[PDB]
Amino acid sequence: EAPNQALLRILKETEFKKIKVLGSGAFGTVYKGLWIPEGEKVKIPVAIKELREATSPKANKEILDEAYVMASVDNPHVCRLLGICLTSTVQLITQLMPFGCLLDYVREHKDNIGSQYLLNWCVQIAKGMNYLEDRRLVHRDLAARNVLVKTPQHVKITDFGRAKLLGAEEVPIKWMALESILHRIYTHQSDVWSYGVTVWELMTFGSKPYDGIPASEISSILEKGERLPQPPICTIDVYMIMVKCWMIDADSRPKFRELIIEFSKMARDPQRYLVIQGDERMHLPSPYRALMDEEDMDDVVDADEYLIPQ
Ligand SMILES: CN1CCN(c2ccc(Nc3ncc4nc(Nc5ccccc5)n(C5CCCCC5)c4n3)cc2)CC1
Ligand SMILES: [Cl-]
Repeated sequence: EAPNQALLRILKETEFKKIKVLGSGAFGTVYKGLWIPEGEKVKIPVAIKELREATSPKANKEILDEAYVMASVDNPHVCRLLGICLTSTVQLITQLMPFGCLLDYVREHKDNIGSQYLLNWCVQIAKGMNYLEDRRLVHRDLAARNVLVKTPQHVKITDFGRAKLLGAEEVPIKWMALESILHRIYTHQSDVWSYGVTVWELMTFGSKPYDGIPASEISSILEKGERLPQPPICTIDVYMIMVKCWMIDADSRPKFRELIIEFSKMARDPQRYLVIQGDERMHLPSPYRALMDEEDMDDVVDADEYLIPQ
């Protein structure tokens, strides 16, 4: 196979300061932070994710593996790893996304969320997924929760902890495809099914899937031929696309490139495909933004605009 020549970058702790805790879960906590490269004189807003001071080795293999994947991908619609800090315990530095995860975002802003936005995200997510397919990577955990908003217009995929190379030996039941659920079989197409759910989450503005239903339950339910309900705002076409994602035969499921194309068409005439009350009225925020508490963000540069050789 091809050699991975991605460069892994190591950063001194002195380089960045962690302002706040974005979230804490399990043994891992993520902080909003500012990173300054050594001679660069640029300030970068970053998220630092560190697994616990507890340094259990099993965990470490896990965090490092995720970083390896993140280091290895370049796309507008996929999150990438800025570098790593080895002090005390490994931490991952990646560009901060100000608006947080999409799933939270839909729930919070649902009244103000446009049809055009929903389709665009749908298109954007597909583009990111397609890139991974190009890189032969199976995310193996795509969810609305795992999509981050740089801006309302722009979103990218993340959480590559579960990611594996295709055909490699090497738990979100609801997202998971049936083949994966029954047989622990994962393929991009398995990935595609997950995308369909993600679309469903967005379409319903963050509604839970198979809500009130136990996970053990799900395999049979799927077995029956049951599937998620058409969302109220979903036109028959848009829904129909979703259903294809949930097909028993994976080869039957639509390819990611195909998905990008179909949604893209809809985005031209968003109103036709999604019906929302007051669609015209809604508008959404943009970035200065200075979310971090700094007087001096003259030099702030986004990670997207911050580049290094190779
Ligand atoms: C209503 N609240 C909800 C929480 N909130 C918020 C959360 C995240 C962000 N942005 C942001 N950016 C990059 C991230 N990279 C990882 N995670 C991450 C994963 C792998 C490597 C490095 C970072 N995260 C995690 C995703 C899980 C939840 C905590 C933030 C990230 N989060 C901005 C605001 C403030 C508003
Ligand atoms: Cl689940």
